Amino acid sequence: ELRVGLEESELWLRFKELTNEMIVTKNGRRMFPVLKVNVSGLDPNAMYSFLLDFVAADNHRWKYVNGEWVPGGKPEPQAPSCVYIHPDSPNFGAHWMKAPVSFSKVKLTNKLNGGGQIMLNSLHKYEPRIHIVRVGGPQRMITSHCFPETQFIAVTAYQNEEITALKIKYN
Ligand SMILES: CC(C)N1CCN(C(=O)c2cccs2)CC1
Repeated sequence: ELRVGLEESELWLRFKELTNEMIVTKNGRRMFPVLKVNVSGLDPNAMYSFLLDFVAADNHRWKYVNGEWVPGGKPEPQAPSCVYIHPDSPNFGAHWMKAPVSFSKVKLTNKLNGGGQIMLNSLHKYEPRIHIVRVGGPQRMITSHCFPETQFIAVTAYQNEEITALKIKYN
């Protein structure tokens, strides 16, 4: 059985219990913490690409009001985010299972941009998601996994100083 697990969930849960925020810039900002995934149960000899996208967790705009995050009243449909290909893709099952798959080079932006960067809506809440795509073989297959622990609101600057402090303490 293909098992997908979150590396350093202890640290993510510190961020989650304060409401995590991720900076987005015109040029794109790398994530901290970085999404690292533990993968077992692949065919060491089969070929796979690892894909990362961000699901809008709800249809609302959020705002930091009197030291607390609160959803707007006026939901709108949120089109799904573009997908980021892990730069080691495509690769053998063995490659992916020998160490945590680290999405350290993904950059989050608020502007439609050349390429690489993933555009998110500022003040929307996001749930990171990966797709493991078996490629090259005859039988294409996809396995998807969500990481609730890694939820965040996309912000152009930190609102909760407790988050600012955690980001620095653990970088
Ligand atoms: C030209 C460049 C953008 N390539 C597109 C395909 N790609 C993959 O690893 C994928 C395979 C199956 C689904 S995605 C990365 C390399």
